Amino acid sequence: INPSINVRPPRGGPVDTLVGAASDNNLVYIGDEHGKLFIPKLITESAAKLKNAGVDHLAVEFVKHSDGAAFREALSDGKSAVKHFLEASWGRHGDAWLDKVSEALCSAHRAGIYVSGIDRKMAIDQPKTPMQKILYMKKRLALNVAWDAAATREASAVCANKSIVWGGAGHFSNSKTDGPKDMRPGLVISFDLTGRGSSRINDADEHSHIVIAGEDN
Ligand SMILES: [Cl-]
Ligand SMILES: [Cl-]
Ligand SMILES: [Cl-]
Ligand SMILES: [Cl-]
Ligand SMILES: [K+]
Repeated sequence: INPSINVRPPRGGPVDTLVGAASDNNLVYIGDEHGKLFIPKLITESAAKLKNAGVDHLAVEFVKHSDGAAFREALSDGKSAVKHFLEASWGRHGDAWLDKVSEALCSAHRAGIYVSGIDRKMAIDQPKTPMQKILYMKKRLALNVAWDAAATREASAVCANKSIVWGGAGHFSNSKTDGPKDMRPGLVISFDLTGRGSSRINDADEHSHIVIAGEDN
């Protein structure tokens, strides 16, 4: 694997593992499972420690890069403003989850982390047939190159030491060797919400480097 991706065996707890992964890498990808409360809660609890570890930038799928100005206004108005701003595109995945996502963005912001958007508009119909489901995901993954360009631009705009990119885990598959396709090499995190396993290095597949054990809703 790319020597810039440093894979350290998880340091116990969920917070300790995430901070340790950011401490060991200039770029970490958090593979989101939309609707799962554990992931945004984890980021909220890690915000201050991540900042201290050198994380100055958090680039998120939930905001379109083109809406940066409007989002920064919401981020200052507070959690309630961020939720209303994200609802149009992201409320579909649950009120509680959208609330926790908003809390995580706010907690990162007030911890001194620059929060910016990576997403780009792209309309696709709901997939019903087997082939539509496949084409839909392939089309979505075509945005990786643009997600990466937006995350790069905004990291540089604030001279970030380390950055985290937070987006749908499907975009970070087959990332073991060189990180996500059409994106910069980085440590990719996935989540095991079965409550069985523990945080670990991923050996089942090459869709992430480490798996953080969490709780399902
Ligand atoms: Cl844009
Ligand atoms: Cl608040
Ligand atoms: Cl089609
Ligand atoms: Cl997706
Ligand atoms: K890559």
